[PDB]
Amino acid sequence: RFTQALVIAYVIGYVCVYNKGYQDTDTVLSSVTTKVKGIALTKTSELGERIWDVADYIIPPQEDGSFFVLTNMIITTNQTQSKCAENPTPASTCTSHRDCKRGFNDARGDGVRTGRCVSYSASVKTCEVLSWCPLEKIVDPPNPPLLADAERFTVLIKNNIRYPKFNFNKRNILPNINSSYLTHCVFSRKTDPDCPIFRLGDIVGEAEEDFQIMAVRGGVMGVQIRWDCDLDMPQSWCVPRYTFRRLDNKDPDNNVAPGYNFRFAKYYKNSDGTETRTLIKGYGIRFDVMVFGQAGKFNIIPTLLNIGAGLALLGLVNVICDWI
Amino acid sequence: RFTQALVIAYVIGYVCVYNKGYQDTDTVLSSVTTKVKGIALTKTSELGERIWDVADYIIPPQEDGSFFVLTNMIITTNQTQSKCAENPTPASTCTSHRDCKRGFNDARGDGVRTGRCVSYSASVKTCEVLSWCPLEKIVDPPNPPLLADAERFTVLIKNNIRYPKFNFNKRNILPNINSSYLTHCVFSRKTDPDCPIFRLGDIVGEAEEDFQIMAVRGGVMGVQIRWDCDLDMPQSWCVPRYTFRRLDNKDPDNNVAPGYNFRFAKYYKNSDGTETRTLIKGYGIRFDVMVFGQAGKFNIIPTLLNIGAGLALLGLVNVICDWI
Amino acid sequence: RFTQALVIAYVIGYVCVYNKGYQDTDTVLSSVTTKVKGIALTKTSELGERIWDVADYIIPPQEDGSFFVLTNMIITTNQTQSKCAENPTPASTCTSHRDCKRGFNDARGDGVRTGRCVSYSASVKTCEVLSWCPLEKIVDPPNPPLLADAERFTVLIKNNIRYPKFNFNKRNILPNINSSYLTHCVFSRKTDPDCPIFRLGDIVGEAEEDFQIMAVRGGVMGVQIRWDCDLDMPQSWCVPRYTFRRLDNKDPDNNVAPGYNFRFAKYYKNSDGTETRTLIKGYGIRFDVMVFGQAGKFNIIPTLLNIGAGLALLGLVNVICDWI
Ligand SMILES: *[C@@H]1O[C@H](CO)[C@@H](O[C@@H]2O[C@H](CO)[C@@H](O[C@@H]3O[C@H](CO[C@H]4O[C@H](CO)[C@@H](O)[C@H](O)[C@@H]4O)[C@@H](O)[C@H](O[C@H]4O[C@H](CO)[C@@H](O)[C@H](O[C@H]5O[C@H](CO)[C@@H](O)[C@H](O)[C@@H]5O)[C@@H]4O)[C@@H]3O)[C@H](O)[C@H]2NC(C)=O)[C@H](O)[C@H]1NC(C)=O
Ligand SMILES: *[C@@H]1O[C@H](CO)[C@@H](O[C@@H]2O[C@H](CO)[C@@H](O[C@@H]3O[C@H](CO[C@H]4O[C@H](CO)[C@@H](O)[C@H](O)[C@@H]4O)[C@@H](O)[C@H](O[C@H]4O[C@H](CO)[C@@H](O)[C@H](O[C@H]5O[C@H](CO)[C@@H](O)[C@H](O)[C@@H]5O)[C@@H]4O)[C@@H]3O)[C@H](O)[C@H]2NC(C)=O)[C@H](O)[C@H]1NC(C)=O
Ligand SMILES: *[C@@H]1O[C@H](CO)[C@@H](O[C@@H]2O[C@H](CO)[C@@H](O[C@@H]3O[C@H](CO[C@H]4O[C@H](CO)[C@@H](O)[C@H](O)[C@@H]4O)[C@@H](O)[C@H](O[C@H]4O[C@H](CO)[C@@H](O)[C@H](O[C@H]5O[C@H](CO)[C@@H](O)[C@H](O)[C@@H]5O)[C@@H]4O)[C@@H]3O)[C@H](O)[C@H]2NC(C)=O)[C@H](O)[C@H]1NC(C)=O
Ligand SMILES: Nc1ccn([C@@H]2O[C@H](COP(=O)(O)OP(=O)(O)OP(=O)(O)O)[C@@H](O)[C@H]2O)c(=O)n1
Ligand SMILES: Nc1ccn([C@@H]2O[C@H](COP(=O)(O)OP(=O)(O)OP(=O)(O)O)[C@@H](O)[C@H]2O)c(=O)n1
Ligand SMILES: Nc1ccn([C@@H]2O[C@H](COP(=O)(O)OP(=O)(O)OP(=O)(O)O)[C@@H](O)[C@H]2O)c(=O)n1
Ligand SMILES: *[C@@H]1O[C@H](CO)[C@@H](O)[C@H](O)[C@H]1NC(C)=O
Ligand SMILES: *[C@@H]1O[C@H](CO)[C@@H](O)[C@H](O)[C@H]1NC(C)=O
Ligand SMILES: *[C@@H]1O[C@H](CO)[C@@H](O)[C@H](O)[C@H]1NC(C)=O
Repeated sequence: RFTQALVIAYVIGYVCVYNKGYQDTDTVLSSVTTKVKGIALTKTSELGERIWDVADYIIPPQEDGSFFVLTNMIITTNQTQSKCAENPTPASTCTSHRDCKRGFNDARGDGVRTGRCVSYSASVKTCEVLSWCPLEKIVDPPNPPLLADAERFTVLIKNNIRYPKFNFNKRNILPNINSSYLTHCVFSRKTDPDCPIFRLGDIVGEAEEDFQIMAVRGGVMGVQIRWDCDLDMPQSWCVPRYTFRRLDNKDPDNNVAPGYNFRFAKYYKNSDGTETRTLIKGYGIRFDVMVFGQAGKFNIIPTLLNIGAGLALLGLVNVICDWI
Repeated sequence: RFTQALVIAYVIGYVCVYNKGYQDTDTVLSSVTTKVKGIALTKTSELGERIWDVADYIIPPQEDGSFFVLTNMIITTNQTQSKCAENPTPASTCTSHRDCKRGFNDARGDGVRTGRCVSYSASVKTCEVLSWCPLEKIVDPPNPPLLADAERFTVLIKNNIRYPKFNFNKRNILPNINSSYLTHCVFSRKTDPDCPIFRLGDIVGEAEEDFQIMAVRGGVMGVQIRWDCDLDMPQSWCVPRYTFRRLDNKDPDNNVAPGYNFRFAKYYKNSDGTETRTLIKGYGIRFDVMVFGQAGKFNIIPTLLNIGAGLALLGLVNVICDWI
Repeated sequence: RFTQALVIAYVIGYVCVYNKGYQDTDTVLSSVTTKVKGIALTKTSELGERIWDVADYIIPPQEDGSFFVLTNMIITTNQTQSKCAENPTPASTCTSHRDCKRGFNDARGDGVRTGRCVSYSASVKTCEVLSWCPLEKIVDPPNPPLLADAERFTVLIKNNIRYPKFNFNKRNILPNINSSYLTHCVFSRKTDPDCPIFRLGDIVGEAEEDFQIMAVRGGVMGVQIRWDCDLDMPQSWCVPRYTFRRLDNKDPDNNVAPGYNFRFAKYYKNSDGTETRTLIKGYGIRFDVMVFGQAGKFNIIPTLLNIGAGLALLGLVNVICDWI
């Protein structure tokens, strides 16, 4: 009786009202494109004073729902295919030419051995390798990071979503928005929530991380765009909701393999027409854009069905009162 | 009685026959690779007459189940790290050197201020910035699009699918197909449905869009490959089905942030051995290849189970006739 | 009675114990980054002796949960925008200048026709096209593959997973691992299962494929990282499990469109400051990193619920004994 009343207020309140069992349900199809904007300034020894724009710091220039911003670098310039001393390690160091077998090439060595034992320094000797030479120096990445200015960059996240079942199509560039707004706006929770242009700093900040620490060794940042919509409500809700979360760094007590980095090169022909190359070991933050969402709308079918499934339990309450 | 007959013809006709409840069900594992083929010809002022092949128009040259074809460009050549006037805006324009604070660098400005107010034109003056100079001119992208010839390009979409539960493996390159066929064929609904090489024009066309309009500002095109298979039927069905849909452009009344474009650069060392750079703001169509599918096959287990679940409702019909 | 005992030992043994119906269930959120390491050596006619490092063989240098390693190439150097004979085909060959309509450009031709019929050889004549010239020669890719040394490369697969429902975060770089270990280790089943650095050779090998065959025409390799965890057990299990599978090559009887390859270019300005280009048709193996997993943990709610659903069937056994 109070059991009846409980499970009857349950198959209406819980499952019909609260769990939206009067609704058909579809899940989102999404597409995103991104654009980063900004300049960073570096002074190092020696490129002189250097500026990095979007075509300098986004590697590759286009990905599907992901973007990588360069933050720190170690740059080795004027490399050519030639011979040089390996960088000194237990594995590399040597006393005589005998220590170095010609042709020996192991995954963690600087190249293919000549092999000759040659001076790496005044003090140390090392196997001579055929490689892109000079080798990249062995150093920690700059702190503060070279590309620190990246914190002030902005990224337009453009997102088209569709809900096939409902013939529903929307963009995260909302109808109350227009071109001029995008000429100025930068997303803020308080004053500009509808601006789909985010300061990178703000993204990692809102995830409770510090851009200028992260930009040293790099990392991975998630951007979740959630479109959860009641289409029984007007089409004016069904707006996306952004949340930001740092994706790497699972056991932060660890100094083991921190951050994100990769090597890439730029190639040139010099005077003689022999390839010379610039190698960059870049650190940066990969930004993963992930889109989710579910749209309900009223249909009688799952309502009836859910009610039918509801009475089956609601009566079996009073049935199991006796049936034990 | 007619209620019985109705819900009994239901647990056979609806759920056992029509809804394939006699079947185990697995979902597809897929892998795709793509290849674009074609040349486009441009004449502009002034590169001279120029040809663009696959290595020119596909950025980057390889992605996982996505490919981007360049369609329109704005090209700024001979850039060097140097000083120049910002492009004139409310934000950039100035009267005195005082208007420009040295070092000021905002995300939407052309570079880092010197700062000096310098002539942009006869009429206007603008903050001098340290940047890649000259700056990209401010213009609309060419209509007709530079790379219009891209409409005639072809793309081989190669797709390997597998169904783990059924030990089932197939390719969208069908057994009735062979090498010569691929030497000539281009996919058509009527004469060549089994040719997995598609004219780009035909893809966007079949989605009811116009290539030569889209190629102006760019866009995103979906290609859905659906493998839905009854493996009780011979392995000769279980063929993929292609449908094409334009992914961006949710509220087409909008002039706000239309299409798809990105900036990318090519780098050179000049005589003096100082980096000079070509910058392209490219527009194009990203093609997203999306693969789905479900394979059923006969198993007794879910058949029995579904029947058992069927009688429970079929009898409870006659039970709720009285039980109200 | 033995029916009762059977279906009661079933709703405990099968569904409560074996199917873990006492458990809440969440599925994995994952992020991966990768790093390839190694040098390959080539001798060909004629680049001289050549070394390929990570920045040479990984195209593009960064992808999201995928990496492509170059294995074989066909390299055409010193290309310029200029006129040359098309490569001889039924489509290309000709007798008179009339055979070649100026401006004719079809997707499978080498360029835009001048059109002039010009000597391709002593024996054959072919339409002159405006193209990047000389054209890439028509040949099979080298066997053995140029980049065979790639078999010995290593790849660090770094994987961060999270389970939102359980506030659970882990990395595939396990707590019992540290920096030095990564300085030396290479994953083996027997001696080094916890080393997340894999020899490429071993990956394709363990999938029962032969690296030096695959590296000729290229291919697609899957790497599945499965995190399936009982969090009722200590956090010390909940380790990932790696399995490797070749993704392409569905109907291996086929010589039709085998492997994986793409064209890409490197651009240079020569003396005169006219663009010259190197074109590579590269073959290689794309490595797809795919992460899955499910975590259960004890909650009373689905336990009670499952038991309630269990008695409904357990009694209806004895009910349908009579009710037929
Ligand atoms: C293009 O799209 C834009 C974004 O949707 C539009 O901007 C929006 O425009 C409306 C008005 O056009 C803004 O409305 C607000 O109204 C409040 C009260 O206004 C009242 O003032 C009158 C005085 O004469 C009075 O008679 C009436 O009562 C009238 O209604 C204002 O107080 C309010 O100002 C502030 O409001 C928010 C703070 O809570 C904040 O969102 C606003 O931020 C905006 O301005 C600052 C700079 O001024 C920037 O930092 C932001 O980037 C942003 O532009 C502001 O601080 C405001 O006037 C509404 O705020 C505004 N939305 C935003 C966020 O801009 C444009 O109208 C569209 N343009 C065209 C051509 O249609
Ligand atoms: C490699 O793989 C290819 C694709 O599967 C194969 O091509 C297929 O080959 C068969 C025959 O080998 C084609 O069969 C069709 O048969 C019809 C009737 O043929 C009859 O003709 C005889 C006359 O002597 C008669 O005795 C018999 O009755 C015999 O059966 C033909 O009418 C038909 O022609 C048209 O059929 C379709 C139109 O509805 C259309 O698909 C065809 O398109 C093809 O041809 C045009 C150019 O001619 C191209 O635009 C297309 O690209 C395509 O090649 C054609 O218009 C046809 O002969 C079957 O059509 C064909 N499939 C396709 C699509 O090519 C090759 O046989 C394989 N090669 C090898 C070495 O095995
Ligand atoms: C950083 O992280 C590393 C990986 O977790 C750690 O390495 C691990 O360290 C422990 C010991 O520190 C290794 O433990 C094993 O213990 C066995 C028995 O040891 C016994 O020997 C004593 C003799 O005085 C005796 O008193 C005690 O009974 C003592 O317990 C050893 O037999 C065993 O050797 C072999 O064990 C495995 C074979 O079944 C195999 O995994 C090992 O491989 C390792 O060594 C070879 C080269 O020697 C390499 O090819 C591998 O790459 C690997 O390094 C070995 O063959 C071993 O000592 C445990 O094996 C080891 N794990 C691995 C895989 O290295 C480091 O300790 C951490 N470093 C720091 C600073 O903490
Ligand atoms: N294929 C690979 C990739 C990584 N490493 C090693 O794995 C450890 C951590 O990876 P990572 O953080 O990426 O190394 P880095 O600090 O960037 O150093 P390295 O320049 O050697 O990659 C390093 O000792 C690195 O040398 C390796 O030996 N084999
Ligand atoms: N990080 C970004 C990216 C975009 N934009 C602005 O967002 C608007 C629309 O984006 P998009 O269509 O990509 O701009 P474009 O027409 O290509 O112009 P722009 O060259 O400035 O990117 C433009 O006013 C653009 O300048 C911005 O201010 N901040
Ligand atoms: N857009 C495309 C892509 C592929 N092909 C043709 O499809 C067949 C097989 O594809 P693939 O294995 O990638 O060709 P390749 O052997 O690499 O030859 P090609 O250099 O012509 O691409 C070849 O005859 C290729 O020329 C084509 O005509 N149109
Ligand atoms: C480039 O390398 C050469 C030797 O290969 C060396 O002499 C010189 O330092 C480098 N040139 C420049 C531009 O510094
Ligand atoms: C490149 O820039 C210089 C000045 O930096 C200018 O004199 C010239 O127009 C450019 N050279 C070419 C190739 O046009
Ligand atoms: C580059 O091409 C020119 C003609 O365009 C040719 O003379 C020469 O073989 C090439 N130069 C080199 C570096 O071999």
